[PDB]
Parts: sequence; C-alpha cells; structure tokens
Amino acid sequence: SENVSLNNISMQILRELLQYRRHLTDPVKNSAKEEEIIKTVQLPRIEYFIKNKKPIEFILPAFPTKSPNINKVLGTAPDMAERLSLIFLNSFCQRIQLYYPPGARIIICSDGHVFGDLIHVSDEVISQYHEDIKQLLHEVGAINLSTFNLNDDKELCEHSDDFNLQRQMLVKHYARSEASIKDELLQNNNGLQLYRAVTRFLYEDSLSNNALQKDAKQRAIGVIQRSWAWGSLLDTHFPKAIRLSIHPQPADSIKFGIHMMPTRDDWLTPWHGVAANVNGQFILMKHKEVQMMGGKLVNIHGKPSHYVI
Ligand SMILES: N[C@@H](Cc1ccc(O)cc1)C(=O)O
Repeated sequence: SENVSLNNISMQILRELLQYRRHLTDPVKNSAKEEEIIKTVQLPRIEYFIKNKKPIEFILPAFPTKSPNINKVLGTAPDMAERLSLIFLNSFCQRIQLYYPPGARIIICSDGHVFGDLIHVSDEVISQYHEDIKQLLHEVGAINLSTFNLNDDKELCEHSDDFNLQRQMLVKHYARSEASIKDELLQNNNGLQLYRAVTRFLYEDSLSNNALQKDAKQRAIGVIQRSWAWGSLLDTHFPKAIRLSIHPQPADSIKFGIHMMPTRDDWLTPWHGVAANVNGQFILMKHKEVQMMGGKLVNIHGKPSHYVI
C-alpha cells in the first residue's frame, strides 16, 4: 500500500532523533527494547504531520537564563555553547527537508520568567537573556526555529512587566500542588532522579550547608511545579506538536529528551555550562572543571564565548 511510503519517511525522522537521545545512562537497560518502545510512542505523532503534508513541529522548553554561579558559567550573556546548540537545532530541521520537503520547525519556549523568583535571577536579567537569544537566531539565520514566551498567551497577564502576576496566573490555571508534585516524583526512579538533579543544580548555583540543603530541596519542588505549569500551558497551546525536552525522559514518556552538544553529563545545559575546544571538538563543560584543565579563554565581540584546550 502507500503506508509504505509514509512509514518510510516517519522512521527516518525518528532514527535521526534517536541519535541525539538524552537518557539516564545505565547499562542494565536493554537499549534495544527502549527504542522499540519509543518507535510506538512517536511514530504516530510524527505521521500526523506527514499524512497532512504539513511541516513537522517540535516544542522545546529551554534557555530560561544563564546560571548565576560563575563557578559553572562564564557570564550572564548567552555564550558560544547555546550558539552551537542553536545552530545544531536549526540544521536538524533543515536535514529533514532532504527527505521530507516541508521540513520541520522547533518552537523554543523560554521558561526564564516562570521560575525567575526561585532562581534569584532578576526579571530584568532574564528579559535580556531572552532578547539576546532571539538576537542569536538572526545572527545565526536559524529560520526553522522561533521563540514562545509567557507574554504571548492572551490568557496570561495583559501586556507585560508584571511577571509576579504572570507567575501567579500560571500557577493558578495550569499548576499542581507541591504536595502532589512530591508524591508523583517519588513513585519512579525517573521522578526520583529529577528531584535529586534539580536540587543539585539549585545547590550548586547558591554558592550554612544544612540550611542551604533543605532550602535547595524545597526550591526544587518549587521550580518543578512551575515547569509543569509552563508544560501544561504549551501542552494545550501546541497539542499535536512533538514534544522535545531538555531533561532525560523515560522511553515511555510523551516527552523526548534531546542533547544539543557533546557532554558526558546527561543534565548539563548550555546555560549551566561553557563551550570547550578539546581535541578539536567542542564539548559542554562547567567553567570550574575546565579551568582546572588549564583551559585558555577566547573572547569574541568583546565577550568571552569559549575556552580552548
Ligand atoms: N532547567 C534547569 C534548571 C536551571 C535553569 C536556569 C538556571 O539559571 C538555573 C537552573 C535544569 O535543567 O536543571
């Protein structure tokens, strides 16, 4: 039949995707069966666009702000690493054109203002990081990529520059109770490793250790609650869209975790890391770990984009 043509296009996309899967890396897992599970998960969602002959669309919540711990990151400004990440994502969507001419698009949805209170990063700073990452797209000429923001939603606070209200509304209409968040996370090793990892980044950013520890553990459920709010917001705004995630996801999840640079850390993101030229291949590493490597910093446009080794 003709499903043979359609099934062949959808699989090539899924296979390209899988090459950049972000996952909890654990050898006891039969990777083969994980993928066989994901085939069933995403192939139908992909074939939706193909049957319609519509360009395939992805949503990805990412790039909310640069981590304020200069132990991890070079600067508040977006660094080369997102540049390299942004440039990767856009070319991913051009490749698909080589099979499937409508192509693909990715709506990067910024989550910077949603949890901005709990990160101790100014709403002023956040807004500039956003404006800059829009800036990068045009410098990059990354057409297949566009941006989605809290301000865009009609249902969100009218106009802008009342984030505290915007956050309240978002929590009201789309969030869940931190009590229900803590309960849901415990069930899985999946949910457990989110909790732990979210807290480790919150603690690492904030440098009384027992105080700061219980503190990061509470902010974690907070930040996670805000993120799933933004998640249900997009979950309704772009329902049939394929759902990319910046975090490792289970093979059963609707969300498909994805990487954008080489790194041995599953959870590192461009905002938490600097870019390193090591063996003539860029890698996402932490600013501290790379200085102990005797890396030399290189500056472009009067700002420090990356280190070299
Ligand atoms: N979303 C980040 C958490 C984070 C985001 C922005 C920050 O400035 C700091 C922490 C993560 O993957 O862990």
